[PDB]
Amino acid sequence: FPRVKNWEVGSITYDTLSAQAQQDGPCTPRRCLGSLVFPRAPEQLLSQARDFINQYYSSIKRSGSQAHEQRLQEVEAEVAATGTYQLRESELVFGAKQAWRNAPRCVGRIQWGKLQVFDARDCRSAQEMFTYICNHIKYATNRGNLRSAITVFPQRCPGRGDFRIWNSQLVRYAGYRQQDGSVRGDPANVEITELCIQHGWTPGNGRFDVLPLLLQAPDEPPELFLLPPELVLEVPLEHPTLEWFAALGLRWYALPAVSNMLLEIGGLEFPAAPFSGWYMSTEIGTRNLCDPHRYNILEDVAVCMDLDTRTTSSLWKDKAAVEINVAVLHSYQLAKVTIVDHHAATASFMKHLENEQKARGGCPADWAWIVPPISGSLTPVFHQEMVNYFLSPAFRYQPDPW
Amino acid sequence: FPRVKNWEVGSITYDTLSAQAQQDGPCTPRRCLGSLVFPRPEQLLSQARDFINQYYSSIKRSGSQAHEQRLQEVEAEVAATGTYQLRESELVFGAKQAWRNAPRCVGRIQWGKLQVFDARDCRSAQEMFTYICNHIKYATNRGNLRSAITVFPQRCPGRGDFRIWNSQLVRYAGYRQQDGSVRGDPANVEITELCIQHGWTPGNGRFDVLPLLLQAPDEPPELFLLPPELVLEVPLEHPTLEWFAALGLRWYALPAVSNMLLEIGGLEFPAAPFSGWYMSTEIGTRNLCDPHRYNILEDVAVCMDLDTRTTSSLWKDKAAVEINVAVLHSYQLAKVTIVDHHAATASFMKHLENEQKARGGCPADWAWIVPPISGSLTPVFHQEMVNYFLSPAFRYQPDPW
Ligand code: HEM
Ligand code: HEM
Ligand SMILES: Cc1cc(N)nc(CCCN2CCN(C)CC2)c1
Ligand SMILES: Cc1cc(N)nc(CCCN2CCN(C)CC2)c1
Ligand SMILES: C[C@H](O)[C@H](O)[C@H]1CNc2nc(N)[nH]c(=O)c2N1
Ligand SMILES: C[C@H](O)[C@H](O)[C@H]1CNc2nc(N)[nH]c(=O)c2N1
Ligand SMILES: [Cl-]
Ligand SMILES: [Cl-]
Ligand SMILES: [Gd]
Ligand SMILES: [Gd]
Ligand SMILES: [Zn+2]
Repeated sequence: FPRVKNWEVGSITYDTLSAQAQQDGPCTPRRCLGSLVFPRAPEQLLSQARDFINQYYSSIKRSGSQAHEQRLQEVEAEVAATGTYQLRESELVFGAKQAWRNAPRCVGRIQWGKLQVFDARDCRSAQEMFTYICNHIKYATNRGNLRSAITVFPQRCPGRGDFRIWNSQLVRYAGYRQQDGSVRGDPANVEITELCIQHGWTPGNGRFDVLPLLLQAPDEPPELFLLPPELVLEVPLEHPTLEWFAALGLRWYALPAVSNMLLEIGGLEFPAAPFSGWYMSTEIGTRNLCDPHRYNILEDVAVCMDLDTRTTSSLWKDKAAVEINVAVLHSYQLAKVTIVDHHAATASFMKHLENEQKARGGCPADWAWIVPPISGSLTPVFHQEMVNYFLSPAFRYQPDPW
Repeated sequence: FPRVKNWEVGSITYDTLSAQAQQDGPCTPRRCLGSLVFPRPEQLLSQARDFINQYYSSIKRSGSQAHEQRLQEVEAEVAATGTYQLRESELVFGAKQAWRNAPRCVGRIQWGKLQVFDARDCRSAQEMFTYICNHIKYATNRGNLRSAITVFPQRCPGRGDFRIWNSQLVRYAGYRQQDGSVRGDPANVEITELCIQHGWTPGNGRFDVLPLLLQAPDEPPELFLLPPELVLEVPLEHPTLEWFAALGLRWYALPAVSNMLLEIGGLEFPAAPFSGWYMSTEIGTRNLCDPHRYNILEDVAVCMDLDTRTTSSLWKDKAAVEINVAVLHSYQLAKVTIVDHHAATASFMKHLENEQKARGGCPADWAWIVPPISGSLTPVFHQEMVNYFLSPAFRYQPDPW
């Protein structure tokens, strides 16, 4: 079992939980590929099902009881009879929480037990799908006191196509290829913008235009649905002492809601199961606004700050990024929208690792995604060695449906 | 062949060089251990043969006379003596390759410019000290630093090793108290009490340069006191925060690692110090601000009158940036070579491109190439990397006590 050191304190633990990792990752003893963003039959369905059922019955202090073996035989009979099986409602709640608990690139997992699970497995159409989604956004936003939630749409099954949300998040800003070479709005979203237009959306031409939703019912082309503006809570960005910062016209939205990942529970697959929490400020301040391939505002802010941008050693990039993050935090706090800074988030992740060490003997964590993109070694996770592996239930990436 | 993408630009390459990985890393399909710092008879000919072909292809002299010739003498030298000796040029070439192959080094754009001091006829701790002193004075060069490595004799059976007990050639002391805690550098508490054990009269300050403990084969170590005028140091001030000078902070000019083992063509040099110049985050961010190092972050923030009562004021981030500003400013004012993390990472991206065309890839350790402040503001953050182990190499090694 791997030995893990914390270099700030001197602590040493052993991740015995990793030895239970079932699915494989991209590394070998030849070469480590940890830094890559996207690394990647009835009896095999059965073995995954059996394991998750074991997991659930372990969690309810009923391992090896009547009910436990009853459910095991029940599932196999249903796989033999139908090729698949159905989760009970409590099993679904537990599986959705474990999937979050198990996600190695999430720093906010101290919250994994507090998750509101909406069961939309009866969903019938794209129109019902949209109504479920609007209710999700409304509950999670909660006027700025954000609540963690996931809505689970019907599972993959033989004979019918998948439900899919084509959008990568429920809230995204348009990216319009410009007259010259530039992009207006969010360059990360040029493709989905083009698909929405191709599917009859009338584009805008601002930098923060909220995209419509493309929703796919089984064996249907996607359908366009506009989000009511009063559903999408946004935060204008201002800076507590740089009064010109407001004149940049920057905004960001309250709700981070990932909508293109696949939820896996006991071999069953839910290709449509959007989940949401609340932001950590560096995702907005550092990545979304300062990435050269995103809004790329860093130089314009530094010039406005009167910094000397002709030489790297003045650290003008670092200084302007810090104030952009201050602005994000101040603005969300002013608007009373939940937000966590990278210092508080990494410190609560440290409690999560200690909680998880006692509970399960380890915790899967992807160091490069856990450590914030600014001020890395100022946070305690920097000095924590970590073991990255795949547990199930899980949220996995999947191909775009176009 | 691993697909490698740059997410800033969208470019793709393939790492065909990863195929040659001699030693195996710590990762398995089951789990990744990339974030761990240190992981937990005639087959000398295989590694020697392979290194010789490496030398001769590099000089465009594969499959010719001198190449054929040199393959035989290494064959006969081992047959007679059980080991072999490197030609001076090969020792040079193998030292530059080990640097070139170091996955955690972001300064490798410089790998071709390395001064190799051959101390292989060393015979006592006294000779060591004079070698190490020539190196230090040459590498320091009055603040215009020059990369350098001194190579002491190769290990051989039945006889002890040459070992430098200090982790670097310049280290500040770390002193315990009537209450346990540390004055000076906490990273050096162990060697500090080793030096005191072997007779060094300890100082009282937070920046006392330690004495050297040099160890010739089969004789216990011997204290050596560096000439104070040979240890170039930079007092730390800030361009606009006039009180910063008063904090009394300093750092030394020469980063010179003296505890790693150099392996070339199957030969092992447990004592082979190498030196370059600092990247400024090493001093300003890790050495001065790590909680287990000098841990000065709150003291600077108090002096800047920052709100240390809430983490969301980002007072830690602001104080850290100014500490790095003070490091860069002080080193440049003193005309001592230093490079900031933006310049350094941008040169590394050029290194990657050079290495792609020349060797088909480059072993890089993402967690160590990305700087410890402002990570995603540098281009290496957005570059996928592949980590693997090529020879010649620098490796870590046990402590000689
Ligand atoms: C409640 C507060 C939460 C915080 C502060 C938080 C924070 C984060 C951050 C900073 C990342 C890295 C994302 C990036 O850099 O792009 C991440 C990734 C992730 N989070 Fe969390 N998260 C929260 C809630 C949730 C919830 C409720 C779920 C699922 C039920 C979840 C599942 C995931 C997954 C699957 C990823 C990796 C997906 C990806 O971005 O590639 N998170 N989280
Ligand atoms: C010339 C300017 C150089 C710069 C700016 C530089 C910079 C760095 C930095 C920032 C690290 C990260 C280590 C840490 O964060 O603790 C590193 C590691 C390393 N460097 Fe370089 N370096 C230089 C020259 C050299 C030379 C000349 C050699 C050997 C001949 C070398 C060999 C290594 C090795 C083996 C490591 C990883 C092992 C370790 O120290 O932990 N470097 N370097
Ligand atoms: C639920 C949740 C909360 C949070 N605070 N953050 C996230 C991640 C945002 C998605 N990321 C965007 C960039 N990248 C393409 C990977 C996907 C999710
Ligand atoms: C040659 C060189 C140049 C440079 N600029 N930096 C270094 C790294 C200094 C040692 N570090 C900190 C201690 N750590 C255990 C080993 C790595 C080396
Ligand atoms: C190439 C590199 O792995 C990539 O840019 C990663 C690095 N770490 C990250 N970490 C987080 N949290 N989010 C990211 O998007 C990334 N991107
Ligand atoms: C735990 C973690 O792997 C460890 O602190 C590493 C991370 N990255 C690093 N990167 C550099 N350059 N130097 C270091 O000492 C470390 N430490
Ligand atoms: Cl986002
Ligand atoms: Cl150092
Ligand atoms: Gd102002
Ligand atoms: Gd004052
Ligand atoms: Zn790995």
